[PDB]
Amino acid sequence: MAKAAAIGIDLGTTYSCVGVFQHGKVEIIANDQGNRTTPSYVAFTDTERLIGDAAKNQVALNPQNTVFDAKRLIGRKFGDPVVQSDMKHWPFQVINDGDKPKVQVSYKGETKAFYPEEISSMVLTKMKEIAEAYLGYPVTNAVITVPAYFNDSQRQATKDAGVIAGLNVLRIINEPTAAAIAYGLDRTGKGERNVLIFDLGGGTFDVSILTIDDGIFEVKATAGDTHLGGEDFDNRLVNHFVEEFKRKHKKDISQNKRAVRRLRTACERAKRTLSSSTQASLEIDSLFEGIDFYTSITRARFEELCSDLFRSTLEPVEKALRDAKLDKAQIHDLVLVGGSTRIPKVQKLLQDFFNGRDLNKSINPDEAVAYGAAVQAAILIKSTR
Ligand SMILES: Nc1ncnc2c1nc(Cl)n2[C@@H]1O[C@H](CO)[C@@H](O)[C@H]1O
Repeated sequence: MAKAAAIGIDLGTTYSCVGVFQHGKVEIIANDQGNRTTPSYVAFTDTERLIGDAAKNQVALNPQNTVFDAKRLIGRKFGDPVVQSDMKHWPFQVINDGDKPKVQVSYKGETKAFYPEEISSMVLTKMKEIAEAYLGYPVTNAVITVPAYFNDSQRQATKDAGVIAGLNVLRIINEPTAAAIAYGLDRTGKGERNVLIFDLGGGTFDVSILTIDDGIFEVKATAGDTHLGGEDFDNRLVNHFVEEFKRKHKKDISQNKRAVRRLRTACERAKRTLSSSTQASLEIDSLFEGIDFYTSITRARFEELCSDLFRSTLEPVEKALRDAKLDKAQIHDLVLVGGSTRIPKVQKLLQDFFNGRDLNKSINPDEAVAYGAAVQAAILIKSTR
């Protein structure tokens, strides 16, 4: 029953996703708000601890006690140049506990400090409770995914987050391996198969080249930009609308934190509409000084605004091909991962770079990793009996 059940968890930098393989199919489990993905946010308030959508919804009112990006800190030393560089951009406090970073917050009126694995364990506990509410019984066995470039220290701290959360971690698998499992690319029989995973998320870009030889996976190359994602395209829309507001009303809104945040959430929503429509509308009542902001943007203008950012995604693809020592024609499959790969211009640029080749994109790109993890978790739990 519960002991024969296993879930797959995509523990992402900005969003997390949980799936279960039962009765021959994968089910991506919706949270209590009906969303198939949950923000990787933990808010500490005067009365409670919030996780997910509720934590993300109050980030404006409580920025110092809302933790996110814990995945950027997990398994790292305080002195690491990555940690020191990132700390300058977070509104929450990061402290040094014996060369290990801790996040310091105010919770129920008291100062508390948490290790990144403790923060990630709270997100994992939420994912476990989402699966438990869907199944009707507690599930404890899980497959958790990590980026392919995570070292042994980062993988061990992720397994520890899983232990703190009450999960029996069956295996820590690479995100591009889970994505290739989702598409059944390890079941093509005999012969080495070269797979390229194009992973464009909310805050990170990853390119992975895998070789699948008789079910055995091998990472040939990893390339990317740890500071490129969907939130950069949103900010390009924000800057455009701030300048458009200035041309129509002769008023600068950039300093008004509430006006910029409302504009940012609306731009994110409009960016998603531009993936299936050639135009999107912004309807913001009383944006600044009682002025309504009712405008529209074409997909063409959006593509112009992000043009340099979209084109920059092909340099790590070229870099991963050279590191892997493979030419384009040697890649058998192209897999899309991350919500931002839904952007039509991104798909067109990648397809043209691979000489008009078809892309694997039938599985919701923000769900493909949890999908494959859920498949692996089902196989692993069956072999355990
Ligand atoms: N339809 C979409 N068109 C464009 N971007 C999208 C879309 N859906 C999501 Cl999610 N994202 C973005 O993907 C990230 C999460 O994986 C977020 O940046 C989200 O906006």
